[PDB]
Amino acid sequence: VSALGPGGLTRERAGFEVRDVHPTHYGRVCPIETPEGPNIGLINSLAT
DNA sequence: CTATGGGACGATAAAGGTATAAATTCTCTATAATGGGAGCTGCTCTGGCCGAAGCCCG
Repeated sequence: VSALGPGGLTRERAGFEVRDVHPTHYGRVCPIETPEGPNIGLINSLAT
C-alpha cells in the first residue's frame, strides 16, 4: 500500500504526519515494514 | 661544346549554353459548421515586495 502516485503525497510534501505510525495502524498496516531512504513511511505493507 | 631562356605546341579542364527530367513547393474543394481545458489542492521557511491600514501630527 503506497501513498505516492496520482492524487498522492509527493516525497517533497513528506513532513511528519504521514511518515509516523498511529494507534490506528494496529492490525491494518504493518508498523515496521517500510523502505528506508527517501520514501520512508510513504510506502507501507498491509498486515497479515 | 654545353646549359638556359624563348618560343612553339597541344591535351584538357573550366565556362557557358542549354535543354530536361526530377522534385518540391503552391493553390483548390462551395450544406453547415461562429469562445478550451487540464489545471493541483499533503511542504516549509525565509525572504523580499507592494499595497493598504492604522498612527502620529501641526
